[PDB]
Amino acid sequence: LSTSLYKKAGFDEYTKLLHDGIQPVAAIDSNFASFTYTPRSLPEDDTSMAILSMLQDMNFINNYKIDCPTLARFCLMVKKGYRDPPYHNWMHAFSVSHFCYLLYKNLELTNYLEDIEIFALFISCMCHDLDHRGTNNSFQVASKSVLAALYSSEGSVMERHHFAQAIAILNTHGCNIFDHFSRKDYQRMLDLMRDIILATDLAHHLRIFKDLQKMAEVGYDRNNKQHHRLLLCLLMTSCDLSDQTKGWKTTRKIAELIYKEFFSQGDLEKAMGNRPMEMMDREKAYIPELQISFMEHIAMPIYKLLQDLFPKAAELYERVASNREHWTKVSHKFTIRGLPSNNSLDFL
Amino acid sequence: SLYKKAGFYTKLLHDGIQPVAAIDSNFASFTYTPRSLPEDDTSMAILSMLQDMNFINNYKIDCPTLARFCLMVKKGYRDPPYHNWMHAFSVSHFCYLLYKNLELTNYLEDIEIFALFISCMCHDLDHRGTNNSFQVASKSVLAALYSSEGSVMERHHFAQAIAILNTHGCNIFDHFSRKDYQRMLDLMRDIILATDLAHHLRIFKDLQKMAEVGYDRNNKQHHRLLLCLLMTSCDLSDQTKGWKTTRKIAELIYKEFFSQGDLEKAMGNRPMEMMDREKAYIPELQISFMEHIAMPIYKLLQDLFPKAAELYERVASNREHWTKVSHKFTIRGLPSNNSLDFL
Ligand SMILES: C[C@@H](c1ccc(C(F)(F)F)cc1)n1nc(CO)c2c(=O)[nH]c(=O)[nH]c21
Ligand SMILES: C[C@@H](c1ccc(C(F)(F)F)cc1)n1nc(CO)c2c(=O)[nH]c(=O)[nH]c21
Ligand SMILES: [Mg+2]
Ligand SMILES: [Mg+2]
Ligand SMILES: [Zn+2]
Ligand SMILES: [Zn+2]
Repeated sequence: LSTSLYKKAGFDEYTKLLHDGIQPVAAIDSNFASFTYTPRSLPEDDTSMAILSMLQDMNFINNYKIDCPTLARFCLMVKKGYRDPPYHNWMHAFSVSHFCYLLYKNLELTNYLEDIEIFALFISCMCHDLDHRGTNNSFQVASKSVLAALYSSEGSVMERHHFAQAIAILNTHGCNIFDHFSRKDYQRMLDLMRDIILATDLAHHLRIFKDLQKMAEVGYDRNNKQHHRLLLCLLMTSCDLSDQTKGWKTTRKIAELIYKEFFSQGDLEKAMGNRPMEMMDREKAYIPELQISFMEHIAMPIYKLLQDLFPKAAELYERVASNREHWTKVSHKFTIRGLPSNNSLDFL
Repeated sequence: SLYKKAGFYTKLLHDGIQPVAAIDSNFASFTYTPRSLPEDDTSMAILSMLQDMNFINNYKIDCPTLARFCLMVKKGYRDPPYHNWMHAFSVSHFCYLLYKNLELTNYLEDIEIFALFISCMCHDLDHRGTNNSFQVASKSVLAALYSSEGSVMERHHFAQAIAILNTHGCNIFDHFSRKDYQRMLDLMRDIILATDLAHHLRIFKDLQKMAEVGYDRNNKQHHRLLLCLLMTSCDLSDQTKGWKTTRKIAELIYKEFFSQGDLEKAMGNRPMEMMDREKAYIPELQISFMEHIAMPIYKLLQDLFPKAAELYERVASNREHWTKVSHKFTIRGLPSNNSLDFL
């Protein structure tokens, strides 16, 4: 059960981060603003600077007169706010935030959303899985956790906690990046962060799914407030599952990370005398079939809606579909349940 | 189903703050019926209650701003039979009664009691005389804005309260520190959202556990749960009054509910039985509502506060009165004149 222990580095580098100023994105990588960039390739120590670089390149620092030392401290607090499970760690939040930046650069989001909405989307991406324990919402309820005691009646247990952790960082002395905003705009930011983070609960996505389809059918209306809110939910889910839009090496490695995390939850449930979900049981789970189901029923419909709303997003949908075909190829040359004994899918 | 908004002061500035005994010698008693106060005297009574609980002095509230805030809240209610200003006023009066009769200061922080009172005033702002299910069914702008997150009307009531605070010269918390201003908004959000019966149903077991284990003032969750319980006890406080009050409030509630059912039928949808004047049997519905909803809230209050026993006994007595009078109420819906005086 030791593989279920995921530590926090601190409790709920700064001058060093701003010593040479904020780096222009092209200096980080000429491919930084491309859908072919793999943000998980960036060294972890360079991710805080890349966050500042993206906020600078999207002109949020200048447009909102964000204090750079406060932003640097906020970025470091958010990074330190993640534990170290195989998948739900800072590198996942960083990669999700990078995808938000890619949508801004490639889909020209400023023609669909308000500046404040795009800013909130990016901050929400950074914060959206804060303090994740490597377990799902059902586990919180089963383990009778403090998080389930605080939030289980309302659903979205972990997501309500991620939002609460994001707010606690803003409330930390020297970390409130938007404390200069008007009362109306500060409230708008908090409401946006709450809605966007809560949109990462798959149960929420499934409830609003028919409304997202209706919006894609009738066409996006930039004057429709509900369309802005539905679009932010869609974009957030697309950032959260963006590893599926990268190359085969990325989808293969992320299956390794997802199933190492899920199987550790399954082992922990068995230790507690409970029968875990099939996808979390290393003795029952058949990864290629589970991956094909996730891709066909959860990921591909999100990128299909994205393509329906933004023709320039067609390449993302095509890549997700291509990765699904690669998993179908794998299913005719993968004869094991769970992960291999060495916990590696490198042989694929 | 048409209920209007009156819009989009000197009398209050001159004599808005009165000693509560001058309003009525029984003003601070559980046997006072706040609906007996003339509507034109309610804003003065709100200021008088805030003065009597010493919030005006303790929080350095600007009295002209407070008078403007009270007037804005009063104009913020429409005129359906039940969900109007007199309901908000009577709910606010009950909060004042809990402060005066129970030892609230021994359970909650002054800021939380203050937020409870202001939330009582605002908790049904701009109510349309329809429930949350109706907002979704009618595909309203409120449902478009809030249905995906839950508690459509309650999120709207809180948004309306915030809009009043943001109105020129009505911000009663203007001088508060940034941290305290935010605490007030968070408390108002949590307390107003606690008025959705769906929320109460979801947290009942946790309220049932806090009372079983015993109230812990050092437990932040116990403060949150207690505020939810207190807010629902204020919302249903008409049930703690005399039989005449319970009977009149049934006339108001069902005239409003039946108007929603008539509207649903006009839209080609079948309303729930309780909103259908052709199906609803008021005594049976009220006995069920008192057994499942009202009585357990006051029983929890009695378990946490011994002085609250009379509240539960009155609710139980009113439920027994519905059973005894059911033999004389031989019809579904309401009589042609919408009155229950015949009982
Ligand atoms: C954590 C989960 C997940 C998060 C978030 C949402 C949404 F859409 F609701 F935001 C859905 C699902 N998740 N993330 C991945 C990474 O590709 C995978 C995966 O490969 N297989 C899964 O069974 N679940 C996965
Ligand atoms: C509006 C509704 C109601 C509001 C609020 C809450 C709570 F508890 F959640 F706050 C519960 C229920 N309500 N109010 C009354 C008046 O005493 C009655 C009634 O007598 N019969 C009903 O069926 N519903 C009634
Ligand atoms: Mg998450
Ligand atoms: Mg209400
Ligand atoms: Zn995530
Ligand atoms: Zn009410």
